[PDB]
Amino acid sequence: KVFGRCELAAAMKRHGLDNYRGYSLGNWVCAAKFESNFNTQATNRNTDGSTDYGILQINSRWWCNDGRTPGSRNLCNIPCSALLSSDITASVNCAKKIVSDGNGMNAWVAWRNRCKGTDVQAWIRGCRL
Ligand SMILES: [Cl-]
Ligand SMILES: [Cl-]
Ligand code: NA
Repeated sequence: KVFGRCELAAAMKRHGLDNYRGYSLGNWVCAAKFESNFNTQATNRNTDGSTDYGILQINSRWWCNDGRTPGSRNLCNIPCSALLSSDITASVNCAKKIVSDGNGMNAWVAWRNRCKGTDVQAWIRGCRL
C-alpha cells in the first residue's frame, strides 16, 4: 500500500507513535518518506546480505526473520513479510522496540541524514490529526 502523507501520519498516531520515546510525529513521517516513499511493500537488500522491509525499512540482521540472513536475530518475533502489509501494526510495534534500543531514531540512517535537525513539523502540516 502506498500511503498518502497525512494518511500515514494519522495511522502512525492511531498506533501510538506520536511522541513515542519523545519523537514527534513528524520525525516518524519524515523517516518513512525517505526510507520507503510511504510504500509498505518496499524492500532493499544490504551489502551484508540482510534486507530492509516496509515503511520504515526494518532490517533482517536483527529485527525480523526472512530465513536468508545468516546469524541474524528476530527481536521483533515476526516474519519480515509482516512488515510489508497494508496494516502497519507490525512495523509500528517493531519500530517501538528499535527506537527504545539505546540509539533512538539514529537506528534509521535516512532519519539521521535527512530528518534529524530539520523542520520535521512540516511533514504533518495541514493534516487532520
Ligand atoms: Cl535467517
Ligand atoms: Cl532519544
Ligand atoms: Na533475522
